[PDB]
Amino acid sequence: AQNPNCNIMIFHPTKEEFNDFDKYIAYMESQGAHRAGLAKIIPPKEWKARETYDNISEILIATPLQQVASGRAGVFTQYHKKKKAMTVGEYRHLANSKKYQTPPHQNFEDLERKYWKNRIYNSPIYGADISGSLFDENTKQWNLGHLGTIQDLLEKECGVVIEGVNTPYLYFGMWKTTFAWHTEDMDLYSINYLHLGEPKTWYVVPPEHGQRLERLARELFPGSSRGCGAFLRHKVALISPTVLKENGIPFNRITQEAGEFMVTFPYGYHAGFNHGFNCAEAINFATPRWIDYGKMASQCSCGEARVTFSMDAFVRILQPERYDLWKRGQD
Ligand SMILES: O=C(O)CNC(=O)C(=O)O
Ligand SMILES: [Mg+2]
Ligand code: NI
Ligand SMILES: [Zn+2]
Repeated sequence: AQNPNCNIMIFHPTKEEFNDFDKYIAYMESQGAHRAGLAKIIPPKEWKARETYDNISEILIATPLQQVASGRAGVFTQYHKKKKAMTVGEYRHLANSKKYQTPPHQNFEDLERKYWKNRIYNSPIYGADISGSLFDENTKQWNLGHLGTIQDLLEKECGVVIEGVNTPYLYFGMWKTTFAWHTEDMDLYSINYLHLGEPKTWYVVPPEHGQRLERLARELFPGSSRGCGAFLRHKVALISPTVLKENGIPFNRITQEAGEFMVTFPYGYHAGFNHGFNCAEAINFATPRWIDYGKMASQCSCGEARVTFSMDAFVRILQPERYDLWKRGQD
């Protein structure tokens, strides 16, 4: 069995290996990369996403979100307060202001210590889930707007044609912006490219151990757990590495830098934070190996999770027994 300790693997594809996306995902899996829940892919030196980032300032962040925390430094929830619209140039200036800028630090480990000590005492502002792409149309390799769609994958594997679309999303971050513990919708894969700026630190639980994280979360967030049998789908709960280690939960950590891709694998729980002003692009995707995970994915039906149009068909076809309850939670 490849990668039996479930370590995060780092890959360096050549330009020839970078041509065929599906083939390379399958290669990484042949080496056991999915056992970690997360892998890093460093593009060949010949590749670029686009020519420059000099002309992105006029992109609009229609609904910036202020992430307000409640709890204790290592075990907290966050809610998102909507703010007035602003451009990427305005948001960059805000991220660099004395109130929001990254503090002085020695190295990534010192900054990680500072994040977990101090996060709750501040409310950073995140531009999230902005439909769009920063890949040049002429970039033919690993262009996150030109991937095979999940609807086409389901149709290829199962024979059923379904409605829905699959497009990428942009994220603009600042110091302390936070992504809560979650798996993807329908336990899909994700891919994330860090286009520019400061790093992103990730934490991940191996898929084979995801239910250990779920049981700890029910203990640590007991009101939320009574409210909903899949409350991590709400994407609001944070648990620090120190608390995970105290409770024996298997996990790993890695820092992504600009120019690097990360892939999350089906049912890989992940969380993390941004180091300073940055911009990332991410999208969900599927492979044949995903179908079994889609069939078994938990679902929130309490009303909180609310998701895209295209998840309807995935539930309806893969989880017909659950469909009527889930759709009620959508309405
Ligand atoms: O970068 C972010 O804020 C969140 N991204 C992801 O959860 C992802 O790519 O799966
Ligand atoms: Mg612009
Ligand atoms: Ni994710
Ligand atoms: Zn719920």
